[PDB]
Amino acid sequence: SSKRSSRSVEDDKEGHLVCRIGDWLQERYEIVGNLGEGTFGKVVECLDHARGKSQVALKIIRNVGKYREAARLEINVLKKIKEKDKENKFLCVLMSDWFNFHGHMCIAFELLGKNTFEFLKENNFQPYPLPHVRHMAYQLCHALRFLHENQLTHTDLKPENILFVNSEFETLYNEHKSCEEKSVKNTSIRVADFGSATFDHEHHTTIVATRHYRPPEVILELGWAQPCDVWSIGCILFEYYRGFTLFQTHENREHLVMMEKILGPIPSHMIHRTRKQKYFYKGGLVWDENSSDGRYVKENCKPLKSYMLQDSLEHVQLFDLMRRMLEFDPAQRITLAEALLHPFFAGLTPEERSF
Ligand SMILES: CC(C)(C)c1ccc(C(=O)Nc2cn3cc(-c4cn[nH]c4)ccc3n2)cn1
Repeated sequence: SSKRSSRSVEDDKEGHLVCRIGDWLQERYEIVGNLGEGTFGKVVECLDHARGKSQVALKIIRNVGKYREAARLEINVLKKIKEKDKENKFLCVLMSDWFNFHGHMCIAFELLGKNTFEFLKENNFQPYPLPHVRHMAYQLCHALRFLHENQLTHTDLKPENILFVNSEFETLYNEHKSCEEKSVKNTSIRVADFGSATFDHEHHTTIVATRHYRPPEVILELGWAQPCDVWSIGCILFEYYRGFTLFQTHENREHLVMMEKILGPIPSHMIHRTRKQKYFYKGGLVWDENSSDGRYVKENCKPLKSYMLQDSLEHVQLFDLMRRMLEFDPAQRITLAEALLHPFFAGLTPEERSF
């Protein structure tokens, strides 16, 4: 029952709210499922009884100062998004509620489906069809162009943070002894997890983004802003298109070498300005071509265009846009306002353009 459950409360020794499916918060939210967990706290599915038993994802943050403070910044970002998107058309998760529950910052969102990584994984890493890549690309450019116009940078764009509104799939094939081939029915997406998002005027965390989606200006500690997100989007599109990461690495020097092999030479001014001088000698990346890693990189990391699966116009257009997103110099990198005008998006329907 709502009133009794909501007042009966304790934490565990790590500052997690002790709760289970069936518990209530705010005499309003009934926990009905688990959605995920991290060092931050937990995400639970709730029914929102004050809004017709509608389904929400509720983030319950640990009772630890560092996480509480971080969550307040996240709420500030979500408030701005909500203030600026009155028609719910810019595709960034809209926070439906937030509150402090006995020290636990709680943030409610309308419930979405599987994220784009999980869907890819459940499709045995077989890639999204080009029209799906195109529609998702358009939506990402649209969403982040909006964020960028509001002096915000997401900083942690990755397939895990892009969620389908509805992840129901169709089966294309299911042959004996092979994985089922699946396609999502509706490619409408939302950008989630504003827990790292930063306003222009705020302290900028130095090392942002998840490895694979991290731009060279971040690795080289040259300062970052909105172009960071554009690089991440380019990496995401490649991964949607091929099903594997563009930069499968876990170390800076190797990562930079991969960038050079795939994209061309790093601009000398970026090398001249980086405090990460140890990665370079006489202006060039330190790299042994003949080592085990040298061989993996030489055999696996080829010029970007080599990864095209077809030679037709729409594929060429995708790769042109991707290369513009993957410009080394963040000052030269395409902006999302410009990306939305790219000819790759001529291939959309007057339907895929409705948000
Ligand atoms: C039925 C099945 C296909 C198994 C299913 C249903 C729901 C989910 C799910 O996980 N839904 C889900 C997670 N969410 C996280 C946020 C969020 C925003 N910022 N941070 C975190 C917002 C909405 C949101 N919805 C996954 N699978």
